[PDB]
Amino acid sequence: GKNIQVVVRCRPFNLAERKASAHSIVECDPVRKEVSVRTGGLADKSSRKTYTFDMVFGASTKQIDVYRSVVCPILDEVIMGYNCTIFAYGQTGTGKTFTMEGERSPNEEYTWEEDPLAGIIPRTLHQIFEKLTDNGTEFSVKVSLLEIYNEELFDLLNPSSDVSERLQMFDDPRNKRGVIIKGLEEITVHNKDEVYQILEKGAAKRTTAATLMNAYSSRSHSVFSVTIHMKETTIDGEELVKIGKLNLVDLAGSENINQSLLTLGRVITALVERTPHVPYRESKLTRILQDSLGGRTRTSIIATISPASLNLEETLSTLEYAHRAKNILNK
Ligand SMILES: Nc1ncnc2c1ncn2[C@@H]1O[C@H](COP(=O)(O)OP(=O)(O)O)[C@@H](O)[C@H]1O
Ligand SMILES: CCOC(=O)C1=C(C)NC(=S)N[C@H]1c1cccc(O)c1
Ligand SMILES: [Mg+2]
Repeated sequence: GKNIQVVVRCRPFNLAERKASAHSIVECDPVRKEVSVRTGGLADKSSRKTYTFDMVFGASTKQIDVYRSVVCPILDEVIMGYNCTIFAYGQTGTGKTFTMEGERSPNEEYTWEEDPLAGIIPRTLHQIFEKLTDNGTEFSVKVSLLEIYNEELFDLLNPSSDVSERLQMFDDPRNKRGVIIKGLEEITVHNKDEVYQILEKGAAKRTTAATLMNAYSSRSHSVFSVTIHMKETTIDGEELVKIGKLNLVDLAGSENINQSLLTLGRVITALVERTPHVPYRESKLTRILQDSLGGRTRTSIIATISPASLNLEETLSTLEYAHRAKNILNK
């Protein structure tokens, strides 16, 4: 029906890299949707590997650029009453969290609503209220933040429990491409002015998780879901009741223990090789997101890479992985 769309985003060099006068081994050509990597040698003469994707974003790409080109189109589909998922995949330190969540500009220069460093999640929540409050639509927004570490599930938005309490997952007797996560809390976001504090609470609880679990920020998978219940009444009088859900997934670092990460790779292989048996059941992540992998959910993957020569091997691994994913078909 529809191939999973894959986009690549290369981050810029940081301070420590700039001062060292580092030479980028990555060249991005958005118009041609290609990414080229210097696999050995220098700029005078050398070999390179090139890959074509659905979209390519170089180091000069700002958060708003990513939102306008990839997220906006997807959010519109969600608002039409469909389900969508966006994965962030890549080596630790390449920008998965920066892309999915973003961060705050230093010294309280901007409000969260205007911060140029804000990522996909905050921009999406803000825009949902902007677009639906604008037109004549009755709506409700609910969010949840589920995280997976060592194949255990945690609810990062429940203010009544601590990160030591794991959640139980069961098969949904009703629908077969889904599961039931007992205890997972869904928080109602009444208005745009309740967004930041809800996101902050999740961030604070995540800090306690990092203290209890080793390399939590690198080894955990985060699934932020936003569900929108709408009752739209056209200027003529017809009412259209629809429900849309968007899953924003920040995957564990791909650098080479993580059953969900290993299984995701195996699921993709089975899907692209057209193998009858797809191992969805082998991990919590793939059971939870089964409909996003060869299912009926519109899925996109943002593969993040580094431009530093020090990360050549992992950069190539990420590109090869992302290129293969382009052949997965959903409906
Ligand atoms: N596109 C980008 N533009 C500017 N800085 C970035 C970008 N991507 C990542 N960074 C910076 O690079 C570092 C890597 O961040 P992070 O998002 O945490 O990576 P990851 O989640 O993949 O481990 C951070 O200090 C972040 O601010
Ligand atoms: C305490 C600092 O928090 C953050 O930067 C963010 C949090 C909690 N949660 C998400 S999803 N993204 C970050 C965020 C939220 C709003 C505006 C921004 O520019 C960055
Ligand atoms: Mg991260």
